[PDB]
Amino acid sequence: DLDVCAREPIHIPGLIQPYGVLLVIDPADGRIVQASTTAADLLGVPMAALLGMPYTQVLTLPEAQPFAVDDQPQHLMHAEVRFPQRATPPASAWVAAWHLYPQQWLVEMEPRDARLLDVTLREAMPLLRSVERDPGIAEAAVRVAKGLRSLIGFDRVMIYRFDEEWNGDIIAEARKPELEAYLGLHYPASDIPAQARALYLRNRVRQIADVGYQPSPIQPTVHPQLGTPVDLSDVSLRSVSPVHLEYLANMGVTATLVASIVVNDALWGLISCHHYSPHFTNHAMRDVTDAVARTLAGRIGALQAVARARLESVLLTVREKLITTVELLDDMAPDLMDVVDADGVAIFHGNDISRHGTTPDVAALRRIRDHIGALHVDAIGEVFPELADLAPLAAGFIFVPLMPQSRSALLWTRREQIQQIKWAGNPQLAKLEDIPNSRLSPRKSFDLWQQTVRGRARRWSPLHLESARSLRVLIEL
Ligand SMILES: */C=C\C1=C(C)C(=O)N/C1=C\C1=NC(=C\c2[nH]c(/C=C3/NC(=O)C(C=C)=C3C)c(C)c2CCC(=O)O)/C(CCC(=O)O)=C1C
Repeated sequence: DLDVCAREPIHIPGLIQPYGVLLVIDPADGRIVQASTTAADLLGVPMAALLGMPYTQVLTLPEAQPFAVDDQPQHLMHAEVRFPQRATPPASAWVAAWHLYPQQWLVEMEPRDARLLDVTLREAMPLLRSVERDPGIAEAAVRVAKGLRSLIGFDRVMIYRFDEEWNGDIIAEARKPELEAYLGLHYPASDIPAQARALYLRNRVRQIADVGYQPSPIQPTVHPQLGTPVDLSDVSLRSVSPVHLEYLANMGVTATLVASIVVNDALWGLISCHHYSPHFTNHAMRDVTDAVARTLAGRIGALQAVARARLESVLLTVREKLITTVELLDDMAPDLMDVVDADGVAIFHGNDISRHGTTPDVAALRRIRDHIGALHVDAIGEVFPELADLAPLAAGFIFVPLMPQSRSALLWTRREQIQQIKWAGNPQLAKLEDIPNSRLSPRKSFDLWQQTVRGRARRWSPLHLESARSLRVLIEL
């Protein structure tokens, strides 16, 4: 636990959420080799009798039928399923999705609905058509948060943006006014382990119908003929870590819905819904949620392309203007904070400094210059702690000396991460409090992040690094 949990095999818990049923089927004979404890009361045949039974004898599949797959798996959408054995039919109608692998067929089934009416795309359409014509990622993120809360009735809807090192920042939130506010909160990467993110990208939408469900074990835990656990990696019924259930129980959240914000086949952030009352999200709502997640991800990517095209163009102007210095570079200094975005820029001439953005004094910058293709840092004190007192304003730099002839040089800076916290947007954030007797909480998470990012810049160092360094190579003129 705690450090061991960071590498938990969450894809193979041999447990599922009891709102559903899972059967593991042998593609050859078609026999149910393994099944959830839940399979007995639904299919109406005892668990022992059910194991080794050809799936044909226990469930009628009107719409889609399973088939032998050769290489890559095929995942069939949730379709009508009926149970030929059971005397009295179930309360609600059931639906079934197949996960076809070469060695196994995994059938997962859950109720079509909670005796409830589905949201339609037709209903989601004004949201989708609007979240695509919104200027800026922020503005669209908040439209999604509100729209989704109203569309799929939820107590809280939160939009997260992951950073370079996988730390999360709640950028949008829409909630009950009687509820609190987590807008502006930043949590560390460790809060969502590498596999937890993986499985969020893989399944497009993850649900926890009731925190504090009594797990349904898969019996036998491992395949009788293959001896392996069940890879619930594609199974939405997959049980949740006792560590996330601990976490959510502390907040009183009793049901979640997490959709992926996938941009350029990468997990950009997450659309996360939180209910304080149990809430099963049927397949139809899940799909509509994914339709929303995709439209928001589609728009943030479109804006990201627009920004990237601008960054290449500002660089295109800088290189064509260097064909015609120091002040020649100083005039294009706000633009120099775009090609390689940064809080501030501080050109050096020899002792004369010129700060243009959010940069520390003039005395401070000189101290940095005298300490030092082109050197860069993420923590101004890890390389030398004599400059650790000026980690705010400049915690991360890119010192690119032009030549040893002229004492001319460039220094890009980025403020301490804790400075760029949107406290204005949600004043609750500072006066926020911990959960009484808990080892995991949102308030406790903010502080853990603060620790792992104290004295650390806003990460940076991507394509900006060599694009910045190119200018040193460009000095040969
Ligand atoms: C050992 C690792 C974990 C620690 C430590 C921990 O706190 N949770 C760990 C494992 C998992 N977290 C998962 C999902 C998840 N956790 C969070 C954490 C938060 N930090 C915050 O500040 C807040 C609120 C203010 C929260 C809720 C978040 C945001 C997520 C994403 C899901 C969600 O938004 O509700 C998971 C996956 C859960 C599963 O479905 O199995 C694991 C394993």
